[PDB]
Amino acid sequence: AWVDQTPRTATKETGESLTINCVLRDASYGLESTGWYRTKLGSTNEQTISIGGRYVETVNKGSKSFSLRIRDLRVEDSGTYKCGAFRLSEKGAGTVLTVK
Repeated sequence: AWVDQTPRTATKETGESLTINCVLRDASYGLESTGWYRTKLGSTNEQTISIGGRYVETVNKGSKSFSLRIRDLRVEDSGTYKCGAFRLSEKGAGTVLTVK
């Protein structure tokens, strides 16, 4: 299978928002758990994102689509975002977000 993450690059600016879009492709099973991971520009440590507030996730299992809008972008938010589809992860290749 694979996850189809989009866009592969977003240089947004501060105050703006970002919607990353994932879809579970060519997979015989449906969509179950989902998950997002920042890698803060600075470190190699990939860290789970905890959905709430500025980050708002929308899941359409059925179309195997899921999505994260990050509202009110800060400079602190620049980094590489990956989504995860679980039933074994399988992960999109990420969005290199660059802010301000």
